[PDB]
Amino acid sequence: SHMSREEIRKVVEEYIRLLYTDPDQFKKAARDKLLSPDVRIEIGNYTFDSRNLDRFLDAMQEWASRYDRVEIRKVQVDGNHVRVEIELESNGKKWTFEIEVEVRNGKIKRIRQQVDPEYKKVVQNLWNNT
Repeated sequence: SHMSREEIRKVVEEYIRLLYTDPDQFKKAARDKLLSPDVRIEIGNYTFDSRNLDRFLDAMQEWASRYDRVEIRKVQVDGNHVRVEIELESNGKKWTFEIEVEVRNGKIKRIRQQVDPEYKKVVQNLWNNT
């Protein structure tokens, strides 16, 4: 049973809400409900997995306060392959967080994000420090 665009949007919105309102629940839910034990998160050339998740999810909790507005701009489903684009804004600056996801057993098994050239050092530091 795969999910519709609307069902995916509802899940994404709830996790965003948790990130802002109860970040400790965000982290517990992300690791217990949302992400598969074997999850692989491929951010550019850098792979994050369960070994990284405690510190990776903490980093998301802190990064979230950087933005004034967060909105889902695109959800596209194709069987168990999902694409989500989220727009993040702060004072006229706009970032686009775009991810491709594979779902197994109702959980995320793979996440893939591309990274532009000026963000590689950020991701490398995260990989060496989660």
